[PDB]
Amino acid sequence: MQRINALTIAGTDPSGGAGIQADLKTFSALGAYGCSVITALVAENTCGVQSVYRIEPDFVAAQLDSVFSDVRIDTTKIGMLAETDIVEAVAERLQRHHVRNVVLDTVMLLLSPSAIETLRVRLLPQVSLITPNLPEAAALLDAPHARTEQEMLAQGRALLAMGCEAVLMKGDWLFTREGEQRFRVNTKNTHGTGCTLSAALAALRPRHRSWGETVNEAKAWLSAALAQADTLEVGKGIGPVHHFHAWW
Amino acid sequence: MQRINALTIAGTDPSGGAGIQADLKTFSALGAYGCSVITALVAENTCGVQSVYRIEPDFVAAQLDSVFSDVRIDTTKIGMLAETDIVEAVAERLQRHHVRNVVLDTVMLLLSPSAIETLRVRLLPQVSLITPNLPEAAALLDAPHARTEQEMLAQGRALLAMGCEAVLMKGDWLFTREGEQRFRVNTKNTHGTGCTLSAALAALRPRHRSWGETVNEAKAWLSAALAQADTLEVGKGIGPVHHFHAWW
Repeated sequence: MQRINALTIAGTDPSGGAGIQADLKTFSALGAYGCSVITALVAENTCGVQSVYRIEPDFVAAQLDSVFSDVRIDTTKIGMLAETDIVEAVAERLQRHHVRNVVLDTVMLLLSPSAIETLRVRLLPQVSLITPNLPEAAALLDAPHARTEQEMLAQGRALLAMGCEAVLMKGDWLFTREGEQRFRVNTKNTHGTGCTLSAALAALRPRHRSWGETVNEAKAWLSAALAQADTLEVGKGIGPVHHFHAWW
Repeated sequence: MQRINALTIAGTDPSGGAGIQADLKTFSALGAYGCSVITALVAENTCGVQSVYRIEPDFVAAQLDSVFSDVRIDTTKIGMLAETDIVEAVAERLQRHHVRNVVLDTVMLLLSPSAIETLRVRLLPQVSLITPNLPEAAALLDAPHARTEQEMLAQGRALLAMGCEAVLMKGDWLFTREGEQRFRVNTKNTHGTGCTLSAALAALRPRHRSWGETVNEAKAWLSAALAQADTLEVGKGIGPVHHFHAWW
């Protein structure tokens, strides 16, 4: 297989189940060399977040430069952005280096109205695939939570018009200019699922013909990771999936 | 195989070849769930270091607490410590949680005389295995660079007396209370070799009877990683080894 370098721009999880830790494990497990720009540090746990430590947007930019000025990046996954200046810094470097295959996860359960505003205007026109759930989609569109399937489909299409090449609305429906495509969990250890799925979609995209195929393989792989989550021995709270279920 | 959780306490490398990025990949490639406490951030490259961003020792401690208060750690690798307060914070948590199988790499090419002083007094008595090269060993002992084999053996033994359970002097000689044991590179892409070897020794220790056996398997694995370093496509400078040579 051809060599693919994948980059993750996100926050950290010391317990190793989410954040760039999860992104990097996923890249690794799916045959991609991993790079990582840290946007924020967090003392995180399997029992929750203890505290967040912010990083100067300027150093995030410096990190972005160290990577893009030296390593060819074939796919990129974006997680926690934290604030307006970070969003701007990321969007700016993405544009400058013509970064393709950008998968944007929607970590905003939080971001200021200013940060969100910047995200939709500066970042969205640069993402290949965005992966929000219902609450996040409404927030990105500043619209009411989708009540029915039609409203949900309308939001998916609205996000495309905003610049996204594709949208994966998590209930799952995949949106593309072409049309829509429709897509269980038996474990409580689901910590980092969101980070992992978006990382998987990023790592696998270059190995497929379309988003439909990569979305299909990504979900199959994730289900397998969740199906092995209980065999791990980490934490007293909600454990992480098992990224290396296929290896050990 | 029994589940083993490995922790790395070190700095970062956005280009993914060294730091916790390398430690985490190595843990993953060797069958261990990885955790990571970040001691310092650095805009690093395959062409060198662009800049260093320091983290408050208090947040390093907070990170240590998020991990030790929730995840059972079976092995630990220590890299960049940066300053006195970080060294102290790490030593203190190591002692409090009776952390075993501590592999201490010697990242000091730099540390203030105060930091080094704190390291030998507070940290050394807690490490299972230290892995310095000649220049680093002399610095830790505040002694002249070893001129001959005898002087080198003397330094190894001196470091044991200082509290280290074992010493791996990289020229390689392994030192233990029992005695000594003696242990090529055909690639230019050696970025992160030091981080990788110490991470490998940490991840493999629990799967072996003694340090001699784990040192033997760790080196075999590393040589294989270096022998595949050229098949990767990252950077314009000195590339990293291929941590996943055995998988893809």
